[PDB]
Parts: sequence; structure tokens; C-alpha cells
Amino acid sequence: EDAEAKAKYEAEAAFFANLKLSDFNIIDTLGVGGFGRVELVQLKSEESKTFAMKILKKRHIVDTRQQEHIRSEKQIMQGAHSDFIVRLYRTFKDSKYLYMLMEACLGGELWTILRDRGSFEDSTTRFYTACVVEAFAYLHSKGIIYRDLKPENLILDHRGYAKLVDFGFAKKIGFGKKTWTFCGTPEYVAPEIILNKGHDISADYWSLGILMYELLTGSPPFSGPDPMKTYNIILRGIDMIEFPKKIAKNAANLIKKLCRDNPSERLGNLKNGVKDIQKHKWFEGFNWEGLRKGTLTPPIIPSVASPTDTSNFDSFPEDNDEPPPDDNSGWDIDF
Ligand SMILES: CCCOc1ccc(OC)c(F)c1C(=O)c1ccc(C(=O)N[C@@H]2CNC[C@H]2NC(=O)c2ccc3[nH]ncc3c2)cc1
Repeated sequence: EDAEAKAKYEAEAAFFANLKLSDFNIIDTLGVGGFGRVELVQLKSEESKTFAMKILKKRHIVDTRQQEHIRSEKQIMQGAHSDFIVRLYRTFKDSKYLYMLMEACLGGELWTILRDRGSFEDSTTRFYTACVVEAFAYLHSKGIIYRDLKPENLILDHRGYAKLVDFGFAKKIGFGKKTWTFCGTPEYVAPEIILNKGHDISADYWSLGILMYELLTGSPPFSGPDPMKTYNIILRGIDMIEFPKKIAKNAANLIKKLCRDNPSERLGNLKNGVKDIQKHKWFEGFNWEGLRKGTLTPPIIPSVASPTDTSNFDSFPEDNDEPPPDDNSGWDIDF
């Protein structure tokens, strides 16, 4: 890419290769999940430098058969250099835990901001969707499906730019091949996943349409009391849903083109690929070059006092549970 950008990536690589776990102190929690959590950590030698550290329990990964998913998360996320994807700088490992040292984005999870605001305006949603589109353009060009798009997986940096996190379901898929794991939130799964027909990158465009709908109204378009009713609603299709009047004509047209039943008919999957999404009328006048250059003013400007401020995140219970058993199976050799 840019020669200066490349030299910076190489220097960064050399800098993190020198680091050890004992160089860091823990500041606070940014998130929690099934078998781990994300902590804000601070470098002892430079108080200005804070990071996000995902800490996962190895035995639980083994018990849930998530080994290849986590390996893929490291590979995909560590090799990605996109301004719209949180960086994974490196990993650590011991007998009990895996440790993923990531770029810190202190503006908050989009899900909590959506919750507190109820819904996002058209122009606000367009900015966040464009951030996803750019992340998708980068991933899809390298044959990588992401599969976990939803508001909890978009983080804002201190400027208000949005970035993808949580690549545990992201996967490299070959030309003309399909993958078969049933993963993801019931509200976001494409019909080809529900029907166990195999899915490919086209499932990501489906999920983009779901995201637009949820950001604009506060809720995904297909939702039922239980997962089974939700799946049937999804099978009925996006044309059977009565779009609220708050969704602008152009947004609704783009949502329905993203959420085509046939994966081959979905926008982003046609002749011009992702360009067909970016050139859609809903993005008319949107300055993509300024988005990529960081010139554009985000819709919501977060307040971040310092590199240790976690005020834009919910409170999270401390994990004071007895440590998990040692895992020496060795699937984590590369970590
Ligand atoms: C029994 C089923 C288990 O569920 C899984 C199923 C599969 C799997 O992998 C295949 C799993 F790991 C799991 C997990 O156990 C799991 C453990 C923790 C988390 C988690 O904390 N998520 C955060 C909260 N919400 C978004 C995330 N935020 C960041 O990640 C982040 C990253 C960098 C950042 N920089 N700045 C801010 C910032 C934020 C998620 C899932």
C-alpha cells in the first residue's frame, strides 16, 4: 500500500514481538462473552498506550469444539490491515488462557448506543453502514466471509468511526465453495443457513441488510418469540415484511436488494460486486474518499477523556471464578 504505511506496520510488528504479558496492567472490562472477556490493558512503560485484550478459556474452547474458529479468528484478524477493522497485533498463551492483544476503541459498542438512543437517523445509519461496506470490500477481496455482523460487533473509536470486531466466525472460503456451520444470531441468519443448504460470502450481504433495518428502527426485521418462529419469518422473506414509514425509500430499496432469497441475486454479488452497493442511490452524495481519509465528520462524536476511560461501556461483573483446567492438546501452537 502506502510505503509509509507499510514501514509503520513492520515497525509495529517488531514492537509487539518484544512484548510480554508482564508489561501490561489491567484497567477495566470492555465486554464479556461465553468463555472469556475483553479487558482494557495498559503498557507499564508508556502510560499513554492502552489496548484491548481478549482472554479466552482454552478448555471451554475445546469442550465446545471452537478450535478451528479461534485459529481462524487469529489468522484473519492478525493479517487484516483495515481502518474499519480493529487490529489484532499479536497473541499470547499459557496452559489455561489465550490472550489476543488488540487495538483499543473507547467510543463504545454501537449496540449500547442504539439501545440508549432507540434508533439512528438515516444519515447516521449511512455512515456506520459505509464503514461496514469498506470492511466488507476488504475482506471479500481476500475471499473471507465475516458472518457475525450485528450492532454488538461494531465499535466506535474516539472520533466516532466504526470498526468490526469478533472474527470468531470469519472464514476463508475458496472459489465456488460453500461452508456449512450454523452460527450467528437467529435474527441475522440467511435462509440458506436456516435451510442447511451451504452458504458463502453472499450471507454477508444478507446480514448487511439486516443491520441497516435494525439501526434505523431499533430492531431486526424478522423477530419471533422463539428462534423457530423467527426462522419461519425469515423464510417468508423481506418482501413480506411491512417496512415502517420511518425508513426512507432508498434505504428500503437497498435493504430488499441485500436481503434477496437467492444468494446469487443479492446486491454486492452481481457484476460490479461491492461497487454496486456503494453506487446505490442511498449512498448518493456520500463522500467515500473522505470516509477512507478520515476527513468526514462522524454522526455521533463520543466523549473519551483519556486512554483509560471506559465510561462509554456498560458495567461488567468481574470474573472471580476458579481458573479453568489446563489445556495441553496443542491446537493453540501458533498463538
Ligand atoms: C458458549 C458460547 C461462547 O460464545 C462464543 C462463541 C464463539 C467464540 O469464538 C468462535 C467465542 F469466543 C465465544 C465467546 O466465548 C466470547 C467471549 C467474549 C466475547 C466478547 O467479549 N465480545 C465483546 C463484547 N461484545 C463485542 C466484543 N468486543 C470486542 O471484542 C472488542 C475487541 C477489541 C476492542 N478494542 N476496543 C474495544 C474492543 C472490543 C464474545 C464471545
